[PDB]
Amino acid sequence: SGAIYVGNYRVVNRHLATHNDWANLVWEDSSRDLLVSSTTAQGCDTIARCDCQTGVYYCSSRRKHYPVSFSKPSLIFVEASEYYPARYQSHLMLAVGHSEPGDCGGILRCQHGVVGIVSTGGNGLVGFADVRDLLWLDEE
Ligand SMILES: Cn1nc(C(=O)NCc2c[nH]cn2)c2ccccc21
Ligand SMILES: [Zn+2]
Repeated sequence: SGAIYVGNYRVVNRHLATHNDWANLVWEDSSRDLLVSSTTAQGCDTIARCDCQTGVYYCSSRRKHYPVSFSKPSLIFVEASEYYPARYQSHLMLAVGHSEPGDCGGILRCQHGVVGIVSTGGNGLVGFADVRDLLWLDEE
């Protein structure tokens, strides 16, 4: 579980979005596993606006924060899961590290701020959904 709170926006994995998130939908993309809903209260996270490939992510199945190197956002084939069939996932970055299904929502961050959230995993790799291209997240 896990979310990003920026301005009047809440960023979650689309597969973990609640009834409330759907009733207050701003934007969603199934191919990216991302959903953004509106909030009453203002959030304090800052989104990074950079091309960084080094950072740290949170892993709840180990209660630990891990430093990792990751690939740039890309269109990647992903095996079937409990939430999606086997398909190409877009705007996805990969790193070598531990992850389990319940780790989804854990934040990946760099020196500039939030880079993205845990979305895929398996065979000793962890996949993160990028949010650095969504410029509108800190606008309006
Ligand atoms: C971190 N992690 N997440 C999942 C998962 O089920 N994500 C849902 C999802 C998103 N896109 C396609 N399927 C997983 C499974 C096995 C091991 C690690 C894992
Ligand atoms: Zn950065």
